[PDB]
Amino acid sequence: SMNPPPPETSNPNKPKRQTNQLQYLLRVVLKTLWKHQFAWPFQQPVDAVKLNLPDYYKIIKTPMDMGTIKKRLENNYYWNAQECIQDFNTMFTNCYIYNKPGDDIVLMAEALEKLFLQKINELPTEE
Ligand SMILES: COc1ccc2c(c1)C(c1ccc(Cl)cc1)=N[C@@H](CC(=O)N1CCC(N(C)C)CC1)c1nnc(C)n1-2
Repeated sequence: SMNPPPPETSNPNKPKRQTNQLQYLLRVVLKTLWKHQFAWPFQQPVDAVKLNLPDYYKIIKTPMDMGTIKKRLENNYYWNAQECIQDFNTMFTNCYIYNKPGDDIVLMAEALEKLFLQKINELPTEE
């Protein structure tokens, strides 16, 4: 029933880059999803205490959210685009694992995921 520490957004030991693909993930992909009418449940870690979800972190062992992704992109946490794409996919999958088909929160995740897929289809070739 308590909240865990949030995912890591800072680790000096971890080697970093700023590739053209990572810049597209911030300027196009994250920005498009963040401004959407359905973004709000996904803009910060799940607060299992205030939402009264005492089983959330029993079921979900790899939590992820767009607040964490935004910080990772803005503070240059990643080496490559695949690491960041994996974080978005983990966020959607967690929502579908915890909830039921047709729930409001699932419809919201599906709308954001459709846009994610349309933008990643045009990921530029790495320069
Ligand atoms: C800050 O508010 C949040 C954050 C994360 C959420 C949720 C809400 C919203 C939420 C629900 C409806 C609408 Cl319209 C919008 C959101 N859902 C939660 C899930 C949720 O509360 N329950 C209600 C109680 C249920 N019993 C235990 C069976 C489980 C599902 C959630 N799941 N992933 C994320 C992200 N989320």
